[PDB]
Amino acid sequence: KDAWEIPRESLRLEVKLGQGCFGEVWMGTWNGTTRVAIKTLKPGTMSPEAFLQEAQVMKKLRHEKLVQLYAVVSEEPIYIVTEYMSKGSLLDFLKGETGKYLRLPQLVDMAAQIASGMAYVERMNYVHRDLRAANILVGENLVCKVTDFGLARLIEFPIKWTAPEAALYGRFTIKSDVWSFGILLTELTTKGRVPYPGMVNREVLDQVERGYRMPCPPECPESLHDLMCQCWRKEPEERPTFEYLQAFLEDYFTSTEPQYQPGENL
Ligand SMILES: COc1cc(Nc2c(C#N)cnc3cc(OCCCN4CCN(C)CC4)c(OC)cc23)c(Cl)cc1Cl
Repeated sequence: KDAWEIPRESLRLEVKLGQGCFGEVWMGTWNGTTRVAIKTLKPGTMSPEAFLQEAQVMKKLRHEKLVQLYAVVSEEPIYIVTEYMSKGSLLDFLKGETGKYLRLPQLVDMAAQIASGMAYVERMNYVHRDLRAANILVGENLVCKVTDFGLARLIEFPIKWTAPEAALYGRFTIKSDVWSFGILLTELTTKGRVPYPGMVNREVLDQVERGYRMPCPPECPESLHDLMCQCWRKEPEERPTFEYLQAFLEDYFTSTEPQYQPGENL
């Protein structure tokens, strides 16, 4: 036990949110004062370690653009508590009612916060391993955060989002992370479409390894799709840092596309 543990009776579960073969996720209150999100366990389903060693990683990380780990409880019902992100994943947010109103500036800006959260991950010497719209959460005012560190390791699998070297040879790096980021940019520019439309896993891996790359999304600026291609370089070390990515996105409409004019969708 560490100073991350709270009583169960501190809490209270209310409205369900998702289910799983891991447990489930609720809106809660904390000590009567704090809307939280609680992630329960189905007591025998996962290890004690397994369900939580994702959140040892969440103790050693702390950034505005990552989701805030609040507390843990470690006898079943076993829980982990976090800040409540009001709009759920970015995937849903992008497919939902509001998605179609989003244009480049809100999208580039969301990519920015994310890049920023990862750029911190980057300098904390870590890799996330499952980066994609659906592991990003949204709050109000278009605030995006990275979460789902359930595979996040210190540097001593969904292939569409995964880097080649990482899928074939288990070579995960912050640079493999950059690869996903680049796919995530295409989610953001398509308003949530699945990568490699009409292609199946083995088709992706085969074509990706042949050097195919997703082409420019409709209405997306070539400068934006170039950045993506930089992220998908066959050579991970030649792939840009997230700190490069963070600043390039933040300064996007001034330094790169000062002449951006809104279109039908973007
Ligand atoms: C607590 O522990 C963990 C929780 C999570 N997942 C979440 C975190 C976190 N973190 C924070 N906030 C969340 C809010 C959610 O729902 C919001 C309501 C959805 N709607 C959108 C549409 N409109 C119209 C109604 C509202 C949600 O379920 C979709 C999951 C959340 C992860 Cl991934 C890992 C750990 Cl360890």
